Amino acid sequence: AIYADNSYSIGNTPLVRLKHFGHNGNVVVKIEGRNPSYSVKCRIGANMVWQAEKDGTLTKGKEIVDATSGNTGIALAYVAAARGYKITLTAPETMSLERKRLLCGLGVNLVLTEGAKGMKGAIAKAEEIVASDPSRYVMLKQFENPANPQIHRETTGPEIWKDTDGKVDVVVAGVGTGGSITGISRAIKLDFGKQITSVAVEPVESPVISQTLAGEEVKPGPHKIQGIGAGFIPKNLDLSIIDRVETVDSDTALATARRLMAEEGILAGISSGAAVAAADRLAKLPEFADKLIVVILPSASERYLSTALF
Amino acid sequence: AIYADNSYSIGNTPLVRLKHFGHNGNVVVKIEGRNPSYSVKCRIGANMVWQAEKDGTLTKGKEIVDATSGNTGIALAYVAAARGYKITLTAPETMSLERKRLLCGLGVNLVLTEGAKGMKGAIAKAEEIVASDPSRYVMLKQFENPANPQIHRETTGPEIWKDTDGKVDVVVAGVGTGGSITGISRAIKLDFGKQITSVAVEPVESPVISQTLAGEEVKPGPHKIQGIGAGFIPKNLDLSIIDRVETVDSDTALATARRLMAEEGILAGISSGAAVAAADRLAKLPEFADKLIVVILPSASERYLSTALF
Repeated sequence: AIYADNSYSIGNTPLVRLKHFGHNGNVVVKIEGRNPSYSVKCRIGANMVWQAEKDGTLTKGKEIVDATSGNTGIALAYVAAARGYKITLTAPETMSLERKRLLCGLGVNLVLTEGAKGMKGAIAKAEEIVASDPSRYVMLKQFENPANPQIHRETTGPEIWKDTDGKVDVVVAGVGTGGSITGISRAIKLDFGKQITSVAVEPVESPVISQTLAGEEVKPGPHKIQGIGAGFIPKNLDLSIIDRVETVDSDTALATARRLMAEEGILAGISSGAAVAAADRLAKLPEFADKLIVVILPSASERYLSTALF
Repeated sequence: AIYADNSYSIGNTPLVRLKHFGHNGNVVVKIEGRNPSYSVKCRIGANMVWQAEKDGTLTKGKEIVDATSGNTGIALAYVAAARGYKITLTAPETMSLERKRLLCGLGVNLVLTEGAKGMKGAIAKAEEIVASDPSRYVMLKQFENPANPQIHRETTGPEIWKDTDGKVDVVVAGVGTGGSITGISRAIKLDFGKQITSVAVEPVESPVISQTLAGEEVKPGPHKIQGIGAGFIPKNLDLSIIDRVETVDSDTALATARRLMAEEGILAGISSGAAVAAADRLAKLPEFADKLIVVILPSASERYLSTALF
C-alpha cells in the first residue's frame, strides 16, 4: 500500500534470469540497484536508523554522524531526510564532486577532511565530532552494527527464498561490510532450514578473507571494484556461514558489468560484475549445473559513469 | 518469482506519503524512478516491443529504429538488449555525452545527426533509415503507439488502485506522450468504475493543452521541465479523460524537485517536481482536503545531475 516515508520503501527487488551467463539458466540475479538510493545500502541506512530509534539512542533531536566510503552515506542521507534527522557525514577531499553535491542536495552537513591519509582522517573526524558532545551525536557504524545484517535476514533473505519458492541452492555475494551474505545466509540456512552454499566474493587484489581462512599472511591492496574489498575482515562478516570464497580481478569485474548492460540489459556497477563473474565460474562447473544460483547485484550503473565503468 | 529478462521486471513501483506537501497527508507519490532505466518509460519500451512481437511486426531478426528525446531511448535500448534486438536510435549533436555513452554501452547503434534544426532531423533520419528497407526496420512511435497507454492501463493504473485499495480520488500526471495519464485514467475510470479527477500537468511556458481546451491560439515555447511539454497535443493524449489541466513553471518544478530530496528523501527529476507542485496546489484547496491525491513521479534524480537540477 502506502509508505509513511521513503525509508519504508526499501527492498522487494527483482530476481532476473541471465541468458548469457551460467548453464541453461542456473544463474539468476537479484537487482539491488532497484532501490531508493540505487543500491543495497538503503536497506541498512533504513534499519540502522530504525533500530537506533527502537533502542532510544536516536531521539527526536539528535544528529547522525558517520564517515562513508560512498553508497552508505547516500542511504543514511536519504533516510535522515525522509525521517527528519540532522546528519553530518565526513569525507576527505578525495571525493567525487558529483557525490559531494548529491549528499549536499540531500541536506547533509558535509565534513571535508584532508585527503592525504585517506579515510582514516574523516572517520577519526567522525568520532572526533561525536567526541565533542556524545549526547548530541550518534554514530551508526555499518561495519559492526548488527542492524546491518539483521535487515538482510529480515528482508533480502526471505525475498530470495520467497521468489525462488525455496529452491535457491547457492548464493553469491561480494563482501564489503559482510552484512549481505551474513543476513541472507542465516535467513536461508537457519530460519528456512536449507543448507545452501554461501559464496563470498572479494578482489584478487585484496584477498583478505581467502588469505585468512587459509592461514596465509594477510596482504590487502588497491583495487577498482567499488563497494567491496574493505581490506580487512569486517565484524559483520560471519565466516561461520561462508562456504566458499571466490576472488575476481577488477578488469573482469568491469568487463562483466559492461557485458550485463550490452547483453542482458541490466545496468549495474563494477561490484555487480564482480559477483556475476564469480557465480558464472561456479555455474559452469558440472557440480553446480542442476543447482539454482542467486547472485546479489549490489548497485545500479548510473552512479559509476565517470570513474572507469564508462 | 523470477523474470525471464529485465523487460518483465517493470512496474510495481511504490506509493509514498509526502510530509511537507499536501494537507494532513492527502498527497502520496508513485515513484516511477524505481524502475529499470530509472523512469516510467521502461513500461512503454517493454510493451511497445512486446506488442510488436504479438503482431508479427517485430521478428527474430529485425532492427528497432527510433529517434528519442531521452528516457524512451534508454528504455528501448535496455529492452532490446534484454530481448536481443538490434536497435538504431537517432539523435542530433545536441546530445548529452553521458547520454550518448549510456546508449552506446547499451549496444545502441547510435545515429548522430546535425543539431541545427533540432530533433526534426534525427526523427526524419529515423524514417529515412526505415525508408531504405522497411522490411529491415520497425519504428515504434511512442507518441501514437497505443501499446504505450495500454501498459499503464494494464499495470500502472491497477497498481495505483490496488495500493490505495480503491480510495484514490485524484491522479496528477505531467504529459509528455500522454500515455501515462491516459492508461491510468481509463484503468481507474472505466475498468475500476470510479469517477476520479484526472489532472494533466504541463509547463506554463508551453501550455498547449490548456490553450487548446480553451480555444486559444496555441503557442508552444521553450522550457526546462525535462520529460514533458512536447509542444503539441500527442495522439496518446486522450483529452476525453482529462478533468483538469494544471500549469507549472520550470523554476518551481526545480525548487519542488530539490525540495523532495532535501525534505522527503525522494530523489526525482525536474518533471516530478512539476507534478508535485501541481498536486500540492490542489491538495491545499478545501475542496480536495478529504480526497486522496496520487501524483506520478516520472523519473529518478541521478540522470539530471549535470544540466540544471544540480
